[PDB]
Amino acid sequence: SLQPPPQQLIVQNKTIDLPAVYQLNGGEEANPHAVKVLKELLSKGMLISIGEKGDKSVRKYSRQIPDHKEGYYLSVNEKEIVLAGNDERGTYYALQTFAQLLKDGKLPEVEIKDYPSVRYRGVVEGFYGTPWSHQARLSQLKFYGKNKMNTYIYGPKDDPYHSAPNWRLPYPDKEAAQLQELVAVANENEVDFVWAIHPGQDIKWNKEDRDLLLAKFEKMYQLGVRSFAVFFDNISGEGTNPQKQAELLNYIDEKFAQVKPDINQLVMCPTEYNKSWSNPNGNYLTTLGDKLNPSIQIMWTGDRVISDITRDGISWINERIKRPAYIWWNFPVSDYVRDHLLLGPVYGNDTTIAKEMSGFVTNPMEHAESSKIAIYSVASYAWNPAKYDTWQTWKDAIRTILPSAAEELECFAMHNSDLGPNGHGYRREESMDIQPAAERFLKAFKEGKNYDKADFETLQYTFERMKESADILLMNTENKPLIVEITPWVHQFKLTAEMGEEVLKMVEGRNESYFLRKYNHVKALQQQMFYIDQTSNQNPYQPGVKTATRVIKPLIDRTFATVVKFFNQKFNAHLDATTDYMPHKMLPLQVKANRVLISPEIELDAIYPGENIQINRLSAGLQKAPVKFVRFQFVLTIEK
Amino acid sequence: NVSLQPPPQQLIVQNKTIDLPAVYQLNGGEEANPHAVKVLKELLGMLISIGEKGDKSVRKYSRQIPDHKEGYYLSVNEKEIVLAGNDERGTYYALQTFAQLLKDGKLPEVEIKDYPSVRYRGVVEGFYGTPWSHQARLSQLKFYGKNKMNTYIYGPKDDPYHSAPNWRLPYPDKEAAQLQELVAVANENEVDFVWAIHPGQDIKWNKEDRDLLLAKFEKMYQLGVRSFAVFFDNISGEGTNPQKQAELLNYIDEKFAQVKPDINQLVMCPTEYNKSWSNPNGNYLTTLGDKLNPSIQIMWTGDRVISDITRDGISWINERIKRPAYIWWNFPVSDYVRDHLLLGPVYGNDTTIAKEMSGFVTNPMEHAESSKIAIYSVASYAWNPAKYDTWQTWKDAIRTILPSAAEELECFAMHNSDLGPNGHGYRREESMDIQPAAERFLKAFKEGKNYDKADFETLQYTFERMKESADILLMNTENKPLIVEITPWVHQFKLTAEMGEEVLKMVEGRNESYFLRKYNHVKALQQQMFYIDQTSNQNPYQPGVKTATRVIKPLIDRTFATVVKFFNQKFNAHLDATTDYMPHKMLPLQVKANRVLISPEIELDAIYPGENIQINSAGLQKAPVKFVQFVLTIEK
Ligand SMILES: CC1=N[C@H]2[C@@H](O1)O[C@](F)(CO)[C@@H](O)[C@@H]2O
Ligand SMILES: CC1=N[C@H]2[C@@H](O1)O[C@](F)(CO)[C@@H](O)[C@@H]2O
Ligand SMILES: [Ca+2]
Ligand SMILES: [Ca+2]
Ligand code: NA
Ligand code: NA
Repeated sequence: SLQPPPQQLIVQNKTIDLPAVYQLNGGEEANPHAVKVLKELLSKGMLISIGEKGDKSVRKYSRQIPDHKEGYYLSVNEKEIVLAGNDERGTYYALQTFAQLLKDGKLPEVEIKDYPSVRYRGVVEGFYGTPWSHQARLSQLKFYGKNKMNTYIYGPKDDPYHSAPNWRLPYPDKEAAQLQELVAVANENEVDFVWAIHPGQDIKWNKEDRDLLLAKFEKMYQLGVRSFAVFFDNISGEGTNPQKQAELLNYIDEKFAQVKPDINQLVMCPTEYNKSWSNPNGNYLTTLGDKLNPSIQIMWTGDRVISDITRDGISWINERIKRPAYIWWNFPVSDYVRDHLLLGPVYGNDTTIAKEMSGFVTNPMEHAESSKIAIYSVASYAWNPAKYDTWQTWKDAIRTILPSAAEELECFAMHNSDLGPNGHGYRREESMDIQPAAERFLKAFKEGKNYDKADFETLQYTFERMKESADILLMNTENKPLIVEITPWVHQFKLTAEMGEEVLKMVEGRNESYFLRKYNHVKALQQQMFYIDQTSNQNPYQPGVKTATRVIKPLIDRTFATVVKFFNQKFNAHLDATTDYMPHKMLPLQVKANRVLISPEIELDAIYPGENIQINRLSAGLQKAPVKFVRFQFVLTIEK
Repeated sequence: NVSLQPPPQQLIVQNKTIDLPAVYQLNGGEEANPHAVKVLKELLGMLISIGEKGDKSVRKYSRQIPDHKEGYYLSVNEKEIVLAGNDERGTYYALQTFAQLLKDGKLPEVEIKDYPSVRYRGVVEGFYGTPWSHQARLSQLKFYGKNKMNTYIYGPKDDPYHSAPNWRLPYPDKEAAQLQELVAVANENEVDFVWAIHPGQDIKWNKEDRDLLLAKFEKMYQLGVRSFAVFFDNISGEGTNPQKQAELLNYIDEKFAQVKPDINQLVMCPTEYNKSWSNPNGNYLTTLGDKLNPSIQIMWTGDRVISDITRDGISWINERIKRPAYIWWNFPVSDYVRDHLLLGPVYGNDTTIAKEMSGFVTNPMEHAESSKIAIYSVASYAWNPAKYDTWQTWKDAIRTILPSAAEELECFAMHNSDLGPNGHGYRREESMDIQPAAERFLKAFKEGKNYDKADFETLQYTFERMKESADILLMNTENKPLIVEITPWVHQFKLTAEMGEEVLKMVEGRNESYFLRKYNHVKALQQQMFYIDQTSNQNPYQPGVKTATRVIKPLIDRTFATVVKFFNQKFNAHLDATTDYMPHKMLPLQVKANRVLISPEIELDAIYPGENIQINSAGLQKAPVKFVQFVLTIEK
């Protein structure tokens, strides 16, 4: 099992032992990064040959080495091992494949000829929210090397030295030193560190700003950076002028990229960066495609801000930019649904269009470890799209990331995949396995027919498995940083499962007293879920923690409200059928941070000092006046 | 169909009820104890007569009023309501009883003659650890009033203005204003605020220290304090001299208590304060008995530091001190088992010995609201010991403290009662309901015999109820302070119940794969419990959080170990059967704060700077350490 799967693989069905005595051939001339991996894997003998084509070590294998950048030939048989790159990166990649072949001190007899289908592959740290930590970025870069991703584009929107206004200023010493270590680690792992700049919100089209931009790039070059990007995404005003962006990019190309001895990628992200944002008959994209120097890459997110790449979609862009688009794929980025983790499989992208793209990069979540699921899958897709297997690669990623609890992580991920409704209109599948038992159960229950015991048991099994998975994940110490990222969702996922269990016990409801016990327990679990949703992940945009939102929570919520109705009809009672706990009383009320709002007479659960009120455009300042009751969008802000 | 706590000495009911009056004439309002009138006026033509023996208002009932301090006569019929105390406190107690009779604007037709069997009843806040907050104390004093406790002895061991060396120093302004408020609220609820001082560890038997002590009592008098105590418990050296203690207390009596216009209680706690800590062949207790002025109370905790009061036990002390002991009952105090909550019923004290005690106070937990279970029960016991009903009063206390979730709190409380092993040798029953089903299930299961299905189901129902109770208590907003206190134990108790369920699924078992899932879930739940035990309640003495320790956890653990053993035999496997999570490898290792020890080679889960090693010492100068009583201290 190899990720990414190689272009060609012949397995012979013999085992070889990794040699106890071995003779290394080419160690002094091969890529030192590759040699390093080899010597770490190891400990007159069997010949091992390592090198790039043209090296004496492997020259005789020239006809086996694919004539492709980053290509390699790998061979293991009873007499020798060959590890031969088309180029230095190819040799390194041969080693990353070799490392996966190796199991319990043993190797299969194999022959591999391999190379990437897409030239640039990797990650753009390009989101809004808390930028990745230094430690997370160091862990990312080694993960990229392992999965043959050759590109990391550094551009966190909330880094003030990447965007406005402090893009003009050189990083302070501490950050500068850390960026320098990132570049060293990137180089060692055969990843191009691409430093991007995002200057467009306040850029002036004059000599001063032009010189300041170049001076900043020069400071980055001194730190070791050899690839560069200028991003004009999500800005307004003069900085959106395509003639001027092209001129600036061409000036960078001619005065910097064609002036330093060793600059690699020069990349730009347009302002009209997906089809829906492209002004019809407006010539923004035709100006870039026509004026931009042919070596400069142009990024593109597809037909929408968030979209999967189609053949019709990529033909539409390429005809305009006159070159193959450099894909900026907006998944698993969650910076517009920050209360959701997006841990499902990578899918939706046409697997036959590798020739139509210059690069394919993924914009990930602010949760770095959790993003490795999709990242590993994108690595797989971009290297060998023709053999890309969505579900197997998802499972492979999970087993790679958390071998000691892969099935528990699979369980958690399967039910934390969808985005919920959103302004981008982008959705993913979730909980599809149990979705037929769910829909069957609910249809039968609601209308008045008997449900199938099997479906009920299926639901029971799932909640049971959810609780097992949550508790095992919380205490897993194999990848602590991943567990730190996901813990709030994990707690919420567990409460979801327990709630499911108690609602199911209500459905059976042996008797009146047992029913009420179950009902009160459920009310308490709803309160607990509210508490997590108000105290975890309290960001300004989508605060809180949602989980299992597509199929499971709605099923539990609907079953609860239905069985409560049935109890009230039967026992002539008046139990509260509401499913989301709300401390305040009044369309449902909502609490977001220090706001209390009616979904587009309120009595708060206490006296708070008020700040202001907004109603639709009406507003009034409250000036800290004590408030418990309010009586007339509809939003109250309070000091909380 | 009336529940009264404490239960009155005498009660006659009629099985007729009368409505509380819309229009009523009040007689005696201006002359009765204002504290009682206020209660009556808040609780609100038909005659209502309120007053003390001697008032014109209660003249008709003078012979019905018991001739006891704090006694009262209370009567309700269709014609009139009578609330007549032998004295001012009595009238107030009449009202506290009246308040409980009142239900939904309705009163039962009743006649009550009542009085306490023990003169002084209440609480000594006399433990080590975090003193009760000011808000907690305000709540307590109000609770004492409702339950006819007339004594609050203030003596937190870790108040530096109470014990050494700063007993000599007057309270700073902030604290003094707080104590002043505590005294006002005490006075309003008919509680004697008794300020104690703990000077004996460094007292000098000279004029300088005697005057500083008297000067401190004078400052407390200016704050409104009118009852006083000197404690000599848990000290060594010259301060343990009984002649000098007696002389000092007598000086306080003669120059201060007998000189002020209105001082009430003067109380001392001896150095020999329980039989085990006394020398039968020494002169200490006989010197106090002979020399101490007869109005001075002497405290006693029983046969041991922690003990219940017996007839033989109190006889032994009374004969030596020449007066009835003022009991200092060491329950529910948990300052020596700080990882446990003690929420069980009050029991074990002889109910026939009221005449042999001048007082009975409870030394509670540092958890003030949680202590109200025992405090309510002590109030009931001390007022009417003849009628003291252990379990009904426990139930009554819980329903009083947490009416919105009484059954849930009962469940939590019944399994959080015992102290576990300790140096004081004091234990309490716990989980007695399910104990026989547990014991049978385990004996059967261990020896390869079939267990009763009913016992298995009893255990399942228990775990299920524990989970309902835990989640409901966590979210309860009726008594937020109680919930704050118990929350870490509530989390640990939920974990316990989940672990039990999963272990029982292992016993049902089904197939290999399902068993393994259950087993892995159990390991995860053990680690979670360890995390709570290492992160919550990290005090220097008994850090962490233990719950359901006497019966429920041992059962879960022993069942886990057994079923793993059988799985290993059946499948030729080597699953780990150990029942507490331990991250360091080695007899169980233990982790307490930054200490790693072998229960009376070690590989830690990481490199740590080492502090020292103790075996039964060598400092480690912060050297990096991963491999090494037997206690390793590290930096954490
Ligand atoms: C090219 C592009 N820039 C924005 C935009 O897409 O949407 C996002 F990708 C998703 O919100 C955002 O993270 C990114 O910074
Ligand atoms: C009279 C007495 N003083 C100590 C002793 O008993 O034990 C305790 F009551 C329990 O350890 C302690 O709280 C108290 O301060
Ligand atoms: Ca070479
Ligand atoms: Ca009077
Ligand atoms: Na103090
Ligand atoms: Na409290």
